[PDB]
Amino acid sequence: NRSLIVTTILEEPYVLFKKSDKPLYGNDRFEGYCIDLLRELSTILGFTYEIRLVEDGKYGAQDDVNGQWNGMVRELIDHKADLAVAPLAITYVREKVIDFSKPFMTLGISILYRKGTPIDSADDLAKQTKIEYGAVEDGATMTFFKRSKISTYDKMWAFMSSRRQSVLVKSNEEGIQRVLTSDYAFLMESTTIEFVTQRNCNLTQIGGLIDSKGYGVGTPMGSPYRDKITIAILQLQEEGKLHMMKEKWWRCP
Amino acid sequence: SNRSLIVTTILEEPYVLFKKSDKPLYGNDRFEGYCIDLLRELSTILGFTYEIRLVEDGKYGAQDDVNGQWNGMVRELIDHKADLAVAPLAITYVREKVIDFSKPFMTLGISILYRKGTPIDSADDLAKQTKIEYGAVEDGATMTFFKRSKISTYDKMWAFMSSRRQSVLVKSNEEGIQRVLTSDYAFLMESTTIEFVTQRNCNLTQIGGLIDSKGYGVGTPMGSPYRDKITIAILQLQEEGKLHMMKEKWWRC
Ligand SMILES: N[C@@H](CCC(=O)O)C(=O)O
Ligand SMILES: N[C@@H](CCC(=O)O)C(=O)O
Ligand SMILES: [Cl-]
Ligand SMILES: [Cl-]
Ligand SMILES: [Cl-]
Ligand code: NA
Ligand code: NA
Repeated sequence: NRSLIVTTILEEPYVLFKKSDKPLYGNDRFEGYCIDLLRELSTILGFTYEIRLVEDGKYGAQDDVNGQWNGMVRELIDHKADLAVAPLAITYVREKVIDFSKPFMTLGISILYRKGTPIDSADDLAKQTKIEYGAVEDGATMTFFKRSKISTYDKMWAFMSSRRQSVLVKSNEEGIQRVLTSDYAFLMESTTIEFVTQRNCNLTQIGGLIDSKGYGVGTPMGSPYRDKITIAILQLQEEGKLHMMKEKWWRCP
Repeated sequence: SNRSLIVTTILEEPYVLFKKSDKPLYGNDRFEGYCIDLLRELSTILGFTYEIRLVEDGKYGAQDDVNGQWNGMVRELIDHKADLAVAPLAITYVREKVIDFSKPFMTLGISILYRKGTPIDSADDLAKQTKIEYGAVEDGATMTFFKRSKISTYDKMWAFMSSRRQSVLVKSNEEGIQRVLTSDYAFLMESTTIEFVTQRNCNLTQIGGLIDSKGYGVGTPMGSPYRDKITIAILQLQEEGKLHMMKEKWWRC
């Protein structure tokens, strides 16, 4: 009978606080693609839930000196949440410590920048320093760069790391703002870029996808919900409901 | 020494092919392709040996309406006649209920292969007419998608395909391509395979976009301990750029 605890994070258009003059409470506070997803999962699998924003405001990465995780990943490891329903990338290092459903969305890292310039790829950024570039701190993009042995991406990480106090940000919204107000390119997931460039006609994706990954629902390692949620996602996909949800939340001359 | 794993697969270019050789080849040495390269990488990461066997009935796998029984590679896993299926095997709702899959090594969707020079632009345009026949591989995921779909366009299409099945359902993608080339016929084909085919025959084209979204995964019997191990190995390979390199090698008008 117990309601599942669902950790999440604010990220447009996946999870947002509803706009209202009327003060809102509990789950009624939230809306977005991942909220619609959670509701559909709850009806298919027959559970109730309580949404809680991850307290540290992080997606999750491992501390390279003490070995501890943070963010939603740590919430799951510690059994403080039953599910993480968010744009949470399924990654090699995370799958070793938590479980994930199969993906509800597929994406890759790409670049958000202003229009009208000769920059066309990550290699173009890597070879210069006048245009600064960075990523969300303690997320999957940062971790990809931090771990990569690929020359272009390892050069980019050395720059990000050197300039971390300025170029690593706490949210995608902070990264967008840096693009809009300084000479800065943001390494951003492509699904989110698609949302942002439809609303900011002076911004564009630069190049293609650097990698390929999916977003999945996170569970603690060994949870029986993991496979059940995979099957429900696959149902939702085939019925057309994921595509409908994407259209709803994603909607220039 | 540990028992070698029996790996079921199916001939499908450029995933799995017999090598061209004037010299007679034996055993695993007979085969090449994207999935063969994937299998080799998995074997070194996970430390197993293996024996490749072509699925005996020549099918991917679907469930019989009357007797409830599966066929193809899905059935070989259900019956423990193979340890793994390493092939372009779509992860689907109905299959995940009876076998296990790794997370995807490639993402794709159903689309349409047809000859160039047509006003037909979508599945809707095909469904509304009958002069141009259309169909799919018998007993695979595309056929099953149409047979199960409650979406109007696709249910209309399935009624036509089912009526005409002895003529429009084929036993391989190869046979579907030949029907496109030798009659007034459009083939419902997975997008990654369309990409391969249209790069080598400049008379053919994709029509419309993707009708759905799915992944290819390594199949295992339900409950297999290899499932999650192979997911982790695939995520490592992705991270490192090796899946991308393999796709470029095998897909390189
Ligand atoms: N979605 C990412 C955060 C954003 C990013 O890293 O670009 C994650 O799951 O960590
Ligand atoms: N790859 C498909 C077969 C081809 C198709 O159905 O289009 C399967 O896993 O069934
Ligand atoms: Cl580049
Ligand atoms: Cl899985
Ligand atoms: Cl054309
Ligand atoms: Na895991
Ligand atoms: Na399964």
